[PDB]
Amino acid sequence: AKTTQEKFDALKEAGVFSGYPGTTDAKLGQDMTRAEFAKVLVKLFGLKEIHGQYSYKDKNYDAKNWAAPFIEAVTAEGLMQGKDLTKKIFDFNGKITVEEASKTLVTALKLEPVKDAQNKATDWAKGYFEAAVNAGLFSKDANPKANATRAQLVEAAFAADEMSK
Ligand SMILES: CO[C@@H]1O[C@@H]2CO[C@](C)(C(=O)O)O[C@H]2[C@H](O)[C@@H]1NC(C)=O
Repeated sequence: AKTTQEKFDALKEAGVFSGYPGTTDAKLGQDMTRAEFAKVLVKLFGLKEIHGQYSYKDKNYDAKNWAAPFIEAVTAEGLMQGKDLTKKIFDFNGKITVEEASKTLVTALKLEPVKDAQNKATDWAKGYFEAAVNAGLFSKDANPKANATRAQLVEAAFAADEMSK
């Protein structure tokens, strides 16, 4: 039975998570941008990086943005679609929330969102969050609307990896 730190060490060794510049501290209580999380998903699920394609209109989303290949992969894969379809905003600097992460992993794992789910999640996410809870990706007392901590993301990613095996 591994601690959150040991799960992190393992995922980092596997190249799925990385740390912070200048320090080996894993900063498990810190948050994560949607950009960095896209990359996590790409490494976690072995997705192919997509260069030279730009499907969003966010400021500074272009060839100079290191995250675009990962964001494009998770979008082609159907894991993430962004926050606004008519304006094509992904919001890559905003932080990944528990309910957002829940959707991505539930989808990757082909678990079915719970229609009729009763919980504190935003409307669009209720079923994804319930499915993620039921599958043990996040604790039931996690706050679906909060920014996910890196600890929570390490636990969720580690559990998801084990379910793909
Ligand atoms: C605010 O709208 C939500 O935005 C969420 C952003 O996070 C993810 C995981 C994403 O697809 O990128 O999920 C999004 C939700 O589907 C939802 N987006 C829309 C367009 O309805």
